[PDB]
Amino acid sequence: MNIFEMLRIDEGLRLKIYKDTEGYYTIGIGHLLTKSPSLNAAKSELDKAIGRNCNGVITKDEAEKLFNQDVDAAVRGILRNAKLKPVYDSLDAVRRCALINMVFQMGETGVAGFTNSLRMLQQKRWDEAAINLAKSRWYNQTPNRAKRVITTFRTGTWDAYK
Ligand SMILES: [Cl-]
Ligand SMILES: [Cl-]
Repeated sequence: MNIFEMLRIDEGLRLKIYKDTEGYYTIGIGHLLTKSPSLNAAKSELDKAIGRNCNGVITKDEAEKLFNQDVDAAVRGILRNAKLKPVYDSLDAVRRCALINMVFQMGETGVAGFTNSLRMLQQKRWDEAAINLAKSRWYNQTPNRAKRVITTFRTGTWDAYK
């Protein structure tokens, strides 16, 4: 299993504009378009993004190309963040996937906010971190996806995804 197959399971694929769990305008593999209420402000973002007139609908390829971009962006933002970088560096290969997962979903600023959890992950206190991570809006809103991610950090295996 790898980072792409993991996110594809957590986010799903959709070829038509839709609203995310928070109510935002999204498309493809969890690509957020706009936090704006307007379907028009969404269609326009979408055309800029693809380089064509989409009229709210894209192909598989287009969907995957956006996904490639977003994963890369997520990885580079982690390596550029003074708070994230060190954590990532301290982690093994699986766990590293788990942090990329939170970052793709919640943004760098967001995860950079889990000060305590970050500190415990760095210290390799797995069980403690799993417990602290659950005390968050994140976990309360998307509990099953949170659980999957959290098990990945606790265990270091891909069990929750198999
Ligand atoms: Cl809480
Ligand atoms: Cl969920």
